[PDB]
Amino acid sequence: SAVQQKLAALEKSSGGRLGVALIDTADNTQVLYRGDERFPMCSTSKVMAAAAVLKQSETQKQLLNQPVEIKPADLVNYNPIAEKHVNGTMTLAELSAAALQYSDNTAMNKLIAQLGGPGGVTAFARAIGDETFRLDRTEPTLNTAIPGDPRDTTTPRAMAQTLRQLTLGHALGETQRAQLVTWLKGNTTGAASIRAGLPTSWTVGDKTGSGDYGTTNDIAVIWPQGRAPLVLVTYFTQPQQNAESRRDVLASAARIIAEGL
Repeated sequence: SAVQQKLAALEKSSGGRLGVALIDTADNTQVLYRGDERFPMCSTSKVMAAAAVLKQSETQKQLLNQPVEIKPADLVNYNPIAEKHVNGTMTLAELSAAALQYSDNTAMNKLIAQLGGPGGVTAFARAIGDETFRLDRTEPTLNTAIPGDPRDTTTPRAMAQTLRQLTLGHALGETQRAQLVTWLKGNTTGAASIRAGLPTSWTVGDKTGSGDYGTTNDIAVIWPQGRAPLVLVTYFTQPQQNAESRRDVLASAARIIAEGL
């Protein structure tokens, strides 16, 4: 299609490897570019950890209000919110919000611990039918994004389907789904990524990710005004370990997708 030729040209111009999956929930049509290739998830994995905790809260009704101590030893490389609460507590809801809306890496590690390790995050993916997602490491090493390394990867197709199920489907309870949507809509890190390629009038909930090898990711649910929502995953990684981030590639991919709907 025209869209796949334009995405291929964008990729060629960028020097890296681009993966895109779009689901249009109007007709359940999909647009895929490198849709079944593995990409390092980096912080887009935080969505799965937060959603796993939300699933636990369907049975443990008070779980999100549980205080969790933030100790100095818990801090890792990027902790914008947890830093503000060292030697204090944050609830699991506050940790989930921090992980999602500020990409806080300490918060992610606390979510992983609550789930019993990375295997507990992966288990949740399997339980909702995602056989592709794998979380192997904690923060910050899950962002190494080494070419060929299957650790901490998923595919665009799988992540788009999972994000659809978590936000627009019923993999979570009604209260939990609404909370996840609220959290994604309040993301603060996405302005230069998918959102920048879309009409300003559309409502977006997203989670970005970034890592080594210039890995630059964003996953989004998109609510256009007067039109069924869309799920869009954009993954991008580069051949040089120290490559700079390329959020503009994600914005451009979103813009190409948005032409034609």
